[PDB]
Amino acid sequence: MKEFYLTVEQIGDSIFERYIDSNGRERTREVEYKPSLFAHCPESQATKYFDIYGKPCTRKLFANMRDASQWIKRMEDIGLEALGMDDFKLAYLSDTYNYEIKYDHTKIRVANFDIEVTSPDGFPEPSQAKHPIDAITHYDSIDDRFYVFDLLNSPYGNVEEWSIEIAAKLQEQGGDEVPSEIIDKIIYMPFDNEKELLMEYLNFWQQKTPVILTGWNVESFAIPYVYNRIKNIFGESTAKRLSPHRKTRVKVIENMYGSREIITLFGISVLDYIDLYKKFSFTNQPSYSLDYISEFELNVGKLKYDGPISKLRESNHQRYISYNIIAVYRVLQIDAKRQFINLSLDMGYYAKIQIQSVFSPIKTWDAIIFNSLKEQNKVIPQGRSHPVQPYPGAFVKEPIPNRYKYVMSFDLTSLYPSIIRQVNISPETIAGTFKVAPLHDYINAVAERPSDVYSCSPNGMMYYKDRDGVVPTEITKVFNQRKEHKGYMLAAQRNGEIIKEALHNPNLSVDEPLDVDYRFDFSDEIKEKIKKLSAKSLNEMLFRAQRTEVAGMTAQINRKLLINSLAGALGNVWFRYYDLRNATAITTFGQMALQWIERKVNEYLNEVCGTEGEAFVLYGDTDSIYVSADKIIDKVGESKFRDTNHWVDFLDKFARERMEPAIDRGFREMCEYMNNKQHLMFMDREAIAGPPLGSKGIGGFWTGKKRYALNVWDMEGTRYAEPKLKIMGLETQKSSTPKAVQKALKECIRRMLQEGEESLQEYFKEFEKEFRQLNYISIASVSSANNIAKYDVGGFPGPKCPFHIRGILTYNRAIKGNIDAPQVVEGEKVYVLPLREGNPFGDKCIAWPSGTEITDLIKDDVLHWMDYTVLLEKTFIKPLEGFTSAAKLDYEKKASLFDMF
DNA sequence: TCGGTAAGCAGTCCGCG
DNA sequence: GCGGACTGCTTAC
Ligand SMILES: [Ca+2]
Ligand SMILES: [Ca+2]
Ligand SMILES: [Ca+2]
Ligand SMILES: [Ca+2]
Repeated sequence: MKEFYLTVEQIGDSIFERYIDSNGRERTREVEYKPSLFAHCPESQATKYFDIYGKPCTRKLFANMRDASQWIKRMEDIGLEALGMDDFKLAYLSDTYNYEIKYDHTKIRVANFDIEVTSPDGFPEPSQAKHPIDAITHYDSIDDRFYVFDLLNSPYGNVEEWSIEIAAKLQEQGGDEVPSEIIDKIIYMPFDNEKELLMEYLNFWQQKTPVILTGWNVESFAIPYVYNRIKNIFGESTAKRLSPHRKTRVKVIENMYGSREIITLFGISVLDYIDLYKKFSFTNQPSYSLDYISEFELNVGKLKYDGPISKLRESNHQRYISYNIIAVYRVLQIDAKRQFINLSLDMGYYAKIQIQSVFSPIKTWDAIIFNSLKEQNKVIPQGRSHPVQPYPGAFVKEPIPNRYKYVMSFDLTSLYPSIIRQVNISPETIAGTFKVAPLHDYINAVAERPSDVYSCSPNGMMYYKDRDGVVPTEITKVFNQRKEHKGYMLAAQRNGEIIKEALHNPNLSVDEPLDVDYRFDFSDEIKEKIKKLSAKSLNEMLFRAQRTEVAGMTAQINRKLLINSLAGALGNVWFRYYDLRNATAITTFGQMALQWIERKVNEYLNEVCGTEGEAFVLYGDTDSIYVSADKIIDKVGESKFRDTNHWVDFLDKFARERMEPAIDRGFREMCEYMNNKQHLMFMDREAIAGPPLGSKGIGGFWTGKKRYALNVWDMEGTRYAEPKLKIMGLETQKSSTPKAVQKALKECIRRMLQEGEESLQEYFKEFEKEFRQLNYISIASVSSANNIAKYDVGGFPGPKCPFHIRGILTYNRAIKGNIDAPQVVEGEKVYVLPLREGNPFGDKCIAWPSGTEITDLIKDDVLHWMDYTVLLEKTFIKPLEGFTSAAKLDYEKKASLFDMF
């Protein structure tokens, strides 16, 4: 095979590399890499190296990396630019792997582990590491085995061995329901003492050294606890054996309010799954416990134990260890579904970076742009210091709050990257400036044509049209990857909807699901075959369709993120190619494009409808427009559509055959006006929305900017079997909103949009009546808890103390002097509940860590003093009042002249 | 929470005769 | 009461 890297480090004057050699085997080598940097030189000189602007450079080959680093200092000490890749291991991979890397994942050791540590005096701090490690479970992806390290003798209790037989039995037999499909993959190793447990673990680790290391909170807990514990018992040299090069750095992570501590293991790439999740999932959750995320992702039951976790190993060692194993499996199931390790490997080997650098868009694009320039013998600039300046963003239209009944939305494809491509925006493509007119003069096509030579943005910047810049060239490659996986996703979704329709009439037989590729639209034959399946086979197909869709969503949405980060990074002072001229050229172009096409759509529709100056575009945000289509439905007449699906088909065909052409002509003209390099403003129909035909539903409504709901029948070509609510910005979309209230508000919206006023009023009444019976956790608010210290005055709230922090302070006083009860952690999330005064907590609210029950000695007093009335008015009624004044409806039935006789 | 802007709403404080 | 200035948070793009 072609060789590929696994991990790379700089250590002193050596690069340390682990790699897969051409025979498929893992190897390590130390290289005395001799780096190269570049200095500008006079035109009259014999060279083949040029900086990105075409000025010649001379290569300076150094005896070692430290020399190169000292040269860089000396060049600043003089006041001259030191060009070229100053991260010497990126330089090493570009030289060592001068081709597109094909990797074989089956040869990369992905390890995912978790540990257990028993602790009578509260949360066991990884830097203290003063309590025994009594369980480790370590899954190895090359062996496909779960290795279980179990301490039977501790100062906190001696125990019997874990039983693999009791572990397999149902929880109803008294077992632990460890899933059948991993039972035969468990290699169980019990130990007499913690010393030997750790020595075997490190001996194991050295035979199977992880390349990728993941888990849940491995970076903030498991890894530092193991390192420090081994350090405390055996000394530092022994702990360092967690690194294959025997070097580790105790690095400090800063933020705006504090400094946590993590351990860097050289020659290993830590991708802690909690962070992979936060970056790539595109969710915001009320809690990031494993229990909680597992339930959300896999619908598996939470792992139940009685007593506190500090007594678990003592009360029920059997379950202790079983739950440790399942925890490890649960991350593997989440990854099987979401596929974030795959994505990370893909992204890492494409950029040619340390795999763990996928969390850094700046680092990823620095390496992509560098290798692209290097292959043309071009030399990247030095990074410079910049003060952080604010700059302008997108345009968002102010909507008239209202119900809106028939809506078609349109949206530009991958806007910021298409603008970059269309305009040719890149550091070295900058041709000059022209004298700007006010933006509206460009929107309304009255301003002077900015150039007849260069390609322009309405911020004043001009750009070369002869050749593509490195930024458009590289952004296009990744755009086309994104576009490919987006097709697999939409096809999987469309096929999803075909399986749902068929579930309405499932055949009575026994059979199995077809072996098909859900990434492609089902053929006529598969559609006939599906019509003859059992409900059980159809449901398995659906699950599979829905797993395929998720897989594509992961791979498409995060390529979208990566290319959109490039546009963003042009406005980050730590990016090598930072330039507000370019950042603002992108955003200002986007503002113009939205309002330009809004004007053209309105002109078009006023011409098709015979009117003058009537607004059809009701809203827009950044790159999208929503268009009222009432006047369009009305011109054929509500009464001539056979059913809902007939007017949707009508609007669809109108959107595709009348409006899309008109939009393209409108954008074609704007490209010509700005004299751009390539027309790439492709605005397709996104959503077609309305109430069910012959219903009293209102279809949709806007309350303000970034706050609306629509009843959608079709979305980017996916025709729903049942209409789908597209709710943006409203409280049903916020993680802060109690789960029970999110659900109730949604149903109220469903009834507004599909069924109308009377139904809304039916539901509201019942919710109000019954809501005192809801679980307290389903009706708590949630919030991030920052700077708890800033507002802590002797245990009482200081000035401007936010509500949720008052709740945390109340909590702290209530659990005073309990080493055992849960503390709220700075930076993490809490549940919040109002208290009726005058209660025994002495304040109007209480908060506790999200994802948990509140400790038992206060749960009764909280449940008893909970202020359900305040709670219903803040979270449910107030938002609902918002929606209904917007939609022109009443949530309570108002008196009329029709009673009482 | 280590790794772009625009803009909503909850809440504090405090004016508004 | 509710608006404005402000902080905190969380969403849409
Ligand atoms: Ca655990
Ligand atoms: Ca878009
Ligand atoms: Ca059937
Ligand atoms: Ca959009």
